[PDB]
Amino acid sequence: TVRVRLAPSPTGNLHIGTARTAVFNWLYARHRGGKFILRIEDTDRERSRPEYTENILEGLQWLGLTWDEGPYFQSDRLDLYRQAIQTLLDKGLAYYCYCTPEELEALRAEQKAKGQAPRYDNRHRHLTPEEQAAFEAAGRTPVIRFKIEDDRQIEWQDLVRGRVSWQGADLGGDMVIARAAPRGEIGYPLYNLVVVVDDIAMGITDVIRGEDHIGNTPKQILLYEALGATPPNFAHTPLILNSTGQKLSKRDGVTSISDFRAMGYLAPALANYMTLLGWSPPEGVGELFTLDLAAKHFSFERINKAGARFDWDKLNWLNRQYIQQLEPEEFLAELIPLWQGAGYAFDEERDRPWLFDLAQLLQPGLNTLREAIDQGAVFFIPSVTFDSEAMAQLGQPQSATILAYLLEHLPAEPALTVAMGQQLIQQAAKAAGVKKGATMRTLRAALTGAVHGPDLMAAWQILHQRGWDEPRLAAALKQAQTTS
Ligand SMILES: N[C@@H](CCC(=O)O)C(=O)O
Repeated sequence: TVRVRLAPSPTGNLHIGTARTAVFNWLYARHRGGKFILRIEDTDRERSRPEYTENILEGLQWLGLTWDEGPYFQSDRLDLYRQAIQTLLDKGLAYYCYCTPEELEALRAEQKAKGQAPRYDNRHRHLTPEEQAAFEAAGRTPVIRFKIEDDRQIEWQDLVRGRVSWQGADLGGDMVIARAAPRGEIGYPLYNLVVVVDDIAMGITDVIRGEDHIGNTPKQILLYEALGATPPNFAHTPLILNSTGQKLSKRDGVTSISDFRAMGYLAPALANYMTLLGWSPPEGVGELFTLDLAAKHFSFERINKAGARFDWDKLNWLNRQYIQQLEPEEFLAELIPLWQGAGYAFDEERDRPWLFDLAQLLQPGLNTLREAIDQGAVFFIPSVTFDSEAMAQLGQPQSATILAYLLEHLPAEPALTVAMGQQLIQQAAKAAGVKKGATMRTLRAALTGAVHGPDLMAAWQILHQRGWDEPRLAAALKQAQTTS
């Protein structure tokens, strides 16, 4: 049974990168009929707080990225890391390093000057009780380093990358596995230690990771061996790239799942999208798929082996498709607080029939749910200001005649049929001596303040239910007349 896991640190909100990894995990586990484990790497850090854990779970659930196990919290497991490290010290596979950061910096500078590989020189591997005690009496307290063999050939068959090969000397020397603490105490366990201890304990069969952390892989492989475990398979995916081709920056633009959600993007659209960022679907599947369908066909072979540029136009293309999948009643419900938030005056209960009609109208051409604000303005703001084209349209010689006909022949009854509407345009045109196009264009100007926009008959139907076509036609007629 395949076992995979998401291991986010709640140091910030759920970002697209992490969620993308979660998608690949959920997709791979589901494909292989395995388990998806969620592990929260909650650290003593200033950054780690319960509001980011909250945001992580919320976003995963919302994206439909259901875990089968957890969340298992790192902070409950502290002693397991302590045990693992103590086992390493006892075995002499780890040791106390008393080398200060100022000492490391001088080493590193002396390395650059000499054209030597940048690394810790393993200077404290074999310290004498006397040497340790000298450091301690000067008030030093040691970190704990895990021994890495310089000449060790580390290799793995990566599920995305292929054979990946590292020398032991390429890992930067004996790595710190625990932060400073006095001898007899063990400090805060570092990432590479924690992840192997937990991956071994959680029985993880396959680790899915961003390629930006590929260098931890040979380090972790050595920890598994030292702890007597066989490492799992690794799959290193390329990161999501910019709109142009550099790193997607957390400090530049929108990356968090909660922000995309806030913007009017739907969960299934986000899911479908993140998948498309790196995974190209097989012939016959297409670009519009659920997670359940993506699971039937998911494989690491088909992962685009370089960065997927993030494209707003494609996210929008998908979101439009999901918005259209929304039931008219659910869809309207999504819109109401949006319109409410804009300060638009209406009553959910009283104004329902045309509100619904407005939803029906606006649905087919929204890229985000937020687009219903500006696209609804003409139906919620009473007065219309005429644009440069509307003003020139009403300035046409027969505009007054058209409008006055329309105004005089509007039905009192609340529902305007498409039949009654076409009758009116046809008859207003006949009165003015003009073609239907110019008539509609004059009606458009009157009702919207523009010469182009949403389906006119439907816009008029909506505005008629409000009783708003009547004062608008009157305002346009008065406008036509001021030119005359
Ligand atoms: N947070 C990193 C490393 C955690 C891990 O999967 O071990 C990533 O997923 O790219």
